Amino acid sequence: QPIIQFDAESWEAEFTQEIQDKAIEGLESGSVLFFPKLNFPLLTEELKFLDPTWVSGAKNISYDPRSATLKGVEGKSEDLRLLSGLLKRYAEKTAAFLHLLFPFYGSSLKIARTSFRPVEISGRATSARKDDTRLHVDAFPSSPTGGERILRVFSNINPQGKPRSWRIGEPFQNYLNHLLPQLSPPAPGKRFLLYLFGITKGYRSLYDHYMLELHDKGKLDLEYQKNSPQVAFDFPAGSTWIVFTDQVLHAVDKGQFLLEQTFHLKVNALKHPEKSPLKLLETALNKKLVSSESFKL
Ligand SMILES: [Cl-]
Ligand SMILES: [Co+2]
Repeated sequence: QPIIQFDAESWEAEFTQEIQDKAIEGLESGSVLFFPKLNFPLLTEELKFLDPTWVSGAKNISYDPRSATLKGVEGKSEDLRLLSGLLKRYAEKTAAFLHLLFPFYGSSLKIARTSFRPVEISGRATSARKDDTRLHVDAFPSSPTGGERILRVFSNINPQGKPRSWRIGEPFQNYLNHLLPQLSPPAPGKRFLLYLFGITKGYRSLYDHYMLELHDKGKLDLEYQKNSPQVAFDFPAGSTWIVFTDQVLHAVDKGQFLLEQTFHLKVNALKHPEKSPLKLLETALNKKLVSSESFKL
């Protein structure tokens, strides 16, 4: 069940336990949780930001709710204030929503960066590794996770009713298996140099190395990209969806105007830690893949 549909239409309403169970079981099983009627409205003063020209240097404007810092956009103070207010509101509403929906995670949900993506996808072209029209799990070379989960909330806020077209691939375990023969260890000492040189924020654990390998090699495997099991789904304007994007194989084909909020979650906070990419990889390679892993007995 690659996509599980939910009826909630409000960012603040509570959920029954039955729905909460459906959500956490589906999320940890690698399904997309889809809320077709959960729209994120914009203020009239914010409608002018539905314009790709606000991006100045990147493809995404980003906000850190922890430090209240806005990046990727230039402009006058009042416009940066309004744009910060938009992404701050998305951070607050998605954070509240996740705490209503996933009480099992308690305070282990750690907010990370917000993004606003106003560039139309179909006009994109880049290196194969960054080509997000290729199925992948998320792994960022500059930002290792140390095994923590990448949990994202997405909202399509296109004002012309245009959907956001995704493809959703096969289960992580199948992906990992398919690509395993292609995986290779890192060159001795290399990850330490990337850390020493500031190329990576923190140290790239073995887990992060292998997720990058999956990410990259998977994107370069053209036969896999063409022939592997995958479903195409259009997320309508005014909808929201929630995904462990380090686990759900995904790709975007077209669309414009997306709000996205990233959260991090430690593996030990999961209901079924054994379903995590970390544990699956540690089982497949029979080794500990993150060095400061808490030790248990
Ligand atoms: Cl529901
Ligand atoms: Co992605």
